[PDB]
Amino acid sequence: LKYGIVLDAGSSHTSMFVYKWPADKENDTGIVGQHSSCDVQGGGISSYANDPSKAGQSLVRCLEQALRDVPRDRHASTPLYLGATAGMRLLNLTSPEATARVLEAVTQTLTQYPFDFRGARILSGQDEGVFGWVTANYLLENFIKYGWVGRWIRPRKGTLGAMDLGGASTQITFETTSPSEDPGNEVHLRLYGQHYRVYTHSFLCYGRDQILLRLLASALQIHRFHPCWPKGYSTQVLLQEVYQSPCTMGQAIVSLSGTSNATLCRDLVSRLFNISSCPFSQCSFNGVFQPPVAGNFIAFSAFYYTVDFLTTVMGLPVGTLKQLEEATEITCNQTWTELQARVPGQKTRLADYCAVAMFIHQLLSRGYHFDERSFREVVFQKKAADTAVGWALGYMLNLTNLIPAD
Ligand SMILES: Cc1cccc(Nc2cc(S(=O)(=O)O)c(N)c3c2C(=O)c2ccccc2C3=O)c1
Ligand SMILES: Cc1cccc(Nc2cc(S(=O)(=O)O)c(N)c3c2C(=O)c2ccccc2C3=O)c1
Repeated sequence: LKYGIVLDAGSSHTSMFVYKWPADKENDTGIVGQHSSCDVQGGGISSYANDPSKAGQSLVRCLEQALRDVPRDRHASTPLYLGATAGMRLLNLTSPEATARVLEAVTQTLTQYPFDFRGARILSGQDEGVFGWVTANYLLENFIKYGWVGRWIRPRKGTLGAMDLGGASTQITFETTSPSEDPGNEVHLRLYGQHYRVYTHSFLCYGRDQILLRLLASALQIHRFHPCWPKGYSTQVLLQEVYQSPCTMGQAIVSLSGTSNATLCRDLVSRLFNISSCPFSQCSFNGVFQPPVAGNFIAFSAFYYTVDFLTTVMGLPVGTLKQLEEATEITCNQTWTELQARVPGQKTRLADYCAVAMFIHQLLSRGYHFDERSFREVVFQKKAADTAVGWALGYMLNLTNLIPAD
């Protein structure tokens, strides 16, 4: 066996994945798998914008684990990559000098481990979307030519669309037969001798944590209470946090209480999605071109954990867009004490499930224009073939050249 390590440096958390695969048949689809993982304590690497040495340091404990997870005599030969995403893209736009110091610091730390360190890079929004789509379809074996002599399956095996909700952006990516009307959104992949025409778009500032900060700025402007927070919940909002984000530009402490108002929560949320103009033949939102969604989809990262809160803790079905919608209202309408009565556990972000759940439902119906028919093909899943679904694997597979173009 051979191994490979990806550090996924997301906006509010760094994650380490160690993959494993047989040396003797490494170019087969679905072959590479997750061997182990590690979660870094504390915030994402961009959080150390003002103390960049701490960013390299935050990675030590997990690096120590990778030394135990990867057998000694293969350290030398095992590639190590760090890919950073929207938090670092944001930090790049507000402070490119701090961004480069952060990446130098992490580079510092990584290059002294005995792995074949190949670089710390910021993924574009296209890469992020595209690599999650690769990951899903690789692990679920959709690049296989199905059938046998001469009863081949016709047409080609359909692929899975991917929706990825991270902390500072969200991505949608799917195979499409519609003409491209924007080349920024056009993707062409060559995988195992096949051509895949793919749409992808990353919405910056539309990740779960940035959505919550924008909701908090608008709740403060319009209401001076938070309709998405539960009645009997209140906190000290630090205006520094709210208004320092590049995502709220265009909006020190204030007490703020929840009111469990689903309709007004839905009003705040729906304001995130500008649908008033479209210079293309069709749009998702904010004037962005998007062809009609089609095929099966997998929705992962924070889509999964929020839906699992609804189905598990709230005990509600989310099989249809409408059950999804009713699940969000019922959650938003709970008081703080009603939430606690369901014995949900020590969830530090319990007050925000309603907002995130409402954001997801708006994003899918008002933003991406799923309806009942097309949402029937969405599954909420975080793992496939015991591997975390995200952009990490497809990234490593592309840098390591494990997928043949032919
Ligand atoms: C790396 C890893 C592996 C297994 C579980 C987790 N926990 C999580 C990992 C992610 S991740 O950023 O998509 O990885 C994530 N987005 C979440 C979690 C969570 O555990 C989680 C728990 C409760 C509410 C929301 C989340 C959540 O959004 C993280
Ligand atoms: C609702 C909401 C809003 C903003 C961020 C989160 N993220 C989280 C919320 C919880 S919670 O304590 O169960 O509330 C939580 N346990 C986690 C997360 C996470 O985001 C997370 C990310 C990566 C690894 C682990 C976690 C995680 O354990 C959840």
